[PDB]
Amino acid sequence: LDRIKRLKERVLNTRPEMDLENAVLLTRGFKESEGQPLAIQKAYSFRKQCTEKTVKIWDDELIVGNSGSKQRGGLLNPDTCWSVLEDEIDTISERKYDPFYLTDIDRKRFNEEIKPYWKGRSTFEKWLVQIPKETKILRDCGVLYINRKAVRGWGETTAGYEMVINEGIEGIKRRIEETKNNLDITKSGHYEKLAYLKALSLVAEGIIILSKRYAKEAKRLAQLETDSKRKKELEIIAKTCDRVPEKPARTFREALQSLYFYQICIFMEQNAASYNPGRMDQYLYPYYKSDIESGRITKDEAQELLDCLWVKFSEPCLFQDEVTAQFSAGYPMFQNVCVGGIDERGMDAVNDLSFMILQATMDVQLYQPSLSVRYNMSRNSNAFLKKVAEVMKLGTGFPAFHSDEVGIQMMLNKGIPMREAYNWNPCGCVETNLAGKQRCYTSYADYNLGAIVEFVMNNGKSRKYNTQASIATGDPCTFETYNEFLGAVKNQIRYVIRAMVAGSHVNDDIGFERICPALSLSFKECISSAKDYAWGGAKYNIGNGLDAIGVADLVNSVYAVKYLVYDKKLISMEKLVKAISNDFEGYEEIQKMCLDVPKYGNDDEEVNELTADLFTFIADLIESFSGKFGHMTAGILPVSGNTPFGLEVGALPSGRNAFVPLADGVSPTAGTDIEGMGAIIKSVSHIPHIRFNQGTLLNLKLDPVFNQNANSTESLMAFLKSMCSLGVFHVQFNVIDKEVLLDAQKHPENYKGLLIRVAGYTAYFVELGKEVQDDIIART
Ligand SMILES: CN1C[C@@H](O)C[C@H]1C(=O)O
Repeated sequence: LDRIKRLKERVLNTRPEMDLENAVLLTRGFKESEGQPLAIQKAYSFRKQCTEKTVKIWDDELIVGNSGSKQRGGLLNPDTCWSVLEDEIDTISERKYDPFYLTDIDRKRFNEEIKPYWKGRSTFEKWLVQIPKETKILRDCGVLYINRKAVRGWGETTAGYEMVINEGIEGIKRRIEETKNNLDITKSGHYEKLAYLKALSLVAEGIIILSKRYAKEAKRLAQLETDSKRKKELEIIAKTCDRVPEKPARTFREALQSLYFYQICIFMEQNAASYNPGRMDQYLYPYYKSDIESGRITKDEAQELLDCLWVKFSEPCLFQDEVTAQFSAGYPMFQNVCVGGIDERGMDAVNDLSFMILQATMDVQLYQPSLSVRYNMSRNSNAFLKKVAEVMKLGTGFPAFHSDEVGIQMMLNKGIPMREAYNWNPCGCVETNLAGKQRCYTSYADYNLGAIVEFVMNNGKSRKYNTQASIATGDPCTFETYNEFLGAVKNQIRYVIRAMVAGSHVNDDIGFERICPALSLSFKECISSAKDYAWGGAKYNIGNGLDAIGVADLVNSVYAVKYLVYDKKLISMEKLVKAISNDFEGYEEIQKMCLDVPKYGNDDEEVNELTADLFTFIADLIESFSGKFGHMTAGILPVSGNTPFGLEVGALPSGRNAFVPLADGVSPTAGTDIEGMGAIIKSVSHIPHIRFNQGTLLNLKLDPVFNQNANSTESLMAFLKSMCSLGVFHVQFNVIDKEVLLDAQKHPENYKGLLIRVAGYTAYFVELGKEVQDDIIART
């Protein structure tokens, strides 16, 4: 009860503004270490950053740090995406989606030493000039969205946090000296491996530096402190910050500062989405246990710490251009923390600490510990399960729920063995990865299945921009049979993904040379290889993944043609084309028999079957292709692109008006699930989950009049078990009066800190663009 430090309303009354500080340090680091090998002049100016960076502790903190200079700041990395800002230099402040304030004077810095150095030298700039011909058109004609991962650094991986807590930069330096001593600059390949290893030495040094300046500030705050209490907490914030990364953790306090200290450095250098701290309930437990039975911490002192950490997680803002924001509104960092599941010996893995990590989200209720669960029905206690469901019906959006039994073989289906794959941890939205051991763009680019449907009915040409976007599959009125049809729908899938594999292959080669680290500092192999995450170095290198969006709309559109055209012969294609071309202006009798046909989600065998055929094909299709890091992977997750992808697709044989959102993930189109919620699951069980080893996403919008009877809890639980027992991968819930959302678009102000599940993550309703707000509204 007495943890009344919600005095971190500081974070809600804060405004997003660019933070071009670090961008200036980096500029200076580069200029003085020119001629160095790029990993050395990157890592030498990282030390510069944390040596000459703001250092600030805010008025009530027990855990400290911040990747920038401001709270809710937008971090520019000019080495990767400088020109994003030079473009929107005088709009970004007032843009509709995800805006940032660019102060009067930060903008002097930008075109005075940031812009005149970096002009023509960035990752993103190389991507704009090299994206392949066919890929580039499809991107333009609205068919897929590749530019996101050329502005946002690596991300989408859970780093080697457990080592930094357990060895500290002290013990990692030994690993560095071990493999440096085994090399010989006389010997063929060794200079590159020795030179990189130096960069790993600067960055270890830079973290050290930073963490001690932090304690230093905490002594300064002490020796001016009136409050007996808040003085004696400052002194322990220094006693910690002095040990923390340099040496191994020894207390609960000292683990959480190890962790988050490292967390912000990795986000310092690149700013990517989805740096997931991972199985936090598993490697912190030994510290929690021994501190309980010693007095150094009491359970309530624990959950205070956590609730602070959770407010620090809610602190930064993911930086993106004008448009990628539309495709992922809400500043989301996607920092996945997960509890529960299975042990290295196959036994339940859930301790007191799994519940208190669920607990701190019921308490703080900010958006940025992306909570998650690995529920192992045959291992995790019903007691665990209850606490999960109680969380959910806070309408919080949290936590996303994964069926542990599915997530394991997804990781086996990736080539990892059960000896290490039990540790899989949700990553970002719903992706999979593995702590310290997997490089992998778990979601390189999205592809618009709505556009495709619109392509086969239009024989390649784009309705809206009137160009020959895709290949010419022939016009739809010479398909004698249904298979002639399906044939052309596959051919159209095949043309798009090719282009994506080109683009992936191109940006792999850009990330290679030019986008190095010291995140890699926490991958054991990267150290003994003398080889970076970007280059190889990771234990298991996995091909990039390609997320599809428009599931509901493929199935419904294709089956609508099998029904009405090829064996119920009610409409000739001739006329269908006419109907959708015109948005059903005159033709609004057709739009009717379409939304009469079985829909994906009500669970009609004829549909579930086609749903299986298509996507086993889409899987075989991708695993065909290989880059330098293994064969490609796929998933189904939209983030928020289902809405703006919707705006480029015409009307479709599914009964969908033109320019509406596309479906979201593997959920149905809004207004087609007139059967149950238990038949929502069953229609989606036929999606082959373990073939899409990078994740699957389900959205469901519960009405809040449910938390009433004293079984809503007992009954939500049992439904979670249906999901798992059917072999479905993931489900997550909203629990909200429409009444509230509707008012909040009216008066955005008296609804601060109100949450919603968008897809994979959680945003503040008021801070999203109106389009996506409707999309979320219209869900049943
Ligand atoms: C679609 N991506 C998957 C999530 O990890 C990251 C998201 C994004 O960066 O926008």
